[PDB]
Amino acid sequence: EVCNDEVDLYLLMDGSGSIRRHNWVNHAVPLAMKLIQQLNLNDNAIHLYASVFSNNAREIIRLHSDASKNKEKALIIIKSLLSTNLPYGKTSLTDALLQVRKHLNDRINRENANQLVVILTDGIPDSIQDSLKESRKLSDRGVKIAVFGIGQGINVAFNRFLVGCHPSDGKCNLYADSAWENVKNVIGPFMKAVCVEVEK
Repeated sequence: EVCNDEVDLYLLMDGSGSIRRHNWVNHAVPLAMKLIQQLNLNDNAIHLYASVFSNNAREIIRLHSDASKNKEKALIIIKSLLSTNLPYGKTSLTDALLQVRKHLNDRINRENANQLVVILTDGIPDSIQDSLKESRKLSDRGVKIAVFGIGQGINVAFNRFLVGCHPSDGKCNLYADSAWENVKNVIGPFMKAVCVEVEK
């Protein structure tokens, strides 16, 4: 499919109280599933890491595990989110980003694979400063960061600043946003744009 390269992909998904339960069930979780359908998870291709951030970041798919490089097993884990009490709590994007940085510091990532973080969010993180501090630390290590905004509660400027684009003007391939009802129609072209840019 799309996104067929050697990439360690870290999927950070918002599961905070800012999301209505209806949107979590009908849109957020199916979106995460459709995003993964756009990936070729395999031994020599994409390796998936996934977490959901609320008050803290919960790791649901370990990097380099079986579900990490198997799409079938990954969808099962993502689908199992519906059996939890999510969504709730604050929006700790920082903690999620901190986990990614710890993975790099421990050299868990593949030495020769591109490093990509993909953030699905519907609102602002609790700390603008700390999440921006972590994102720049990552991007200084060659980690590409992509943001997928959802709904009317997002901050467009912040999302684009987190990516590394101008907060307002110019085209930004590593950023896209969408209304809740339209998320599954946008994620495809978004991932396709993200892929091409990472390969550069």
